[PDB]
Amino acid sequence: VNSFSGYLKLTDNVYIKNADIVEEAKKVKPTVVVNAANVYLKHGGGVAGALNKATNNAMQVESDDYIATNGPLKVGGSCVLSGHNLAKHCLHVVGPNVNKGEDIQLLKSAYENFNQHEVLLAPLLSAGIFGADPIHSLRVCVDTVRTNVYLAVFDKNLYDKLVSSFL
Ligand SMILES: OC[C@@H]1C[C@@H]2CCC[C@@H]2N1c1ncnc2[nH]ccc12
Repeated sequence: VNSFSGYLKLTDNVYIKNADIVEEAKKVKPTVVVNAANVYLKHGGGVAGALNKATNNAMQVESDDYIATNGPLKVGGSCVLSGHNLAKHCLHVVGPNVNKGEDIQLLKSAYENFNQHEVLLAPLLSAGIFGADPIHSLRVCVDTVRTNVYLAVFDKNLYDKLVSSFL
């Protein structure tokens, strides 16, 4: 039993809700919140910019130190950093950016990072400003993640479409 509320169950291990991941994180304070990061951990907009804003830029400060030490992430890769006032931890995951010419096959690799955590609050990777199809992304999530994932879908129209076409 966990403190997530109002989610639809999609499969044995995937749950979805029409919600802003930032608001879900503030309310639930989960163990792991996923960020839809880029390789530079430059949290400008979308999921990342909104999460970072909610941390009063502490996420960006921590991220800049991480990059100065370790260099950029790989597309498809991740790192675990603090969750600040939103969660215990933040799993920064880089999906491929199709508007950069990056291979959509790396989306499966991106979701594989979720399997290192028993329970996560997450967005749909590569959706939004990353340019990918959110229905394809939801299917990759369902077919890749085996741990318990609670998906927050920001756009109501998209949520309705994902749920109705899922079977
Ligand atoms: O797939 C990520 C979706 C696509 C949307 C268009 C751009 C970013 C948006 N995303 C969000 N998803 C969940 N919570 C969110 N809070 C703020 C943004 C946001």
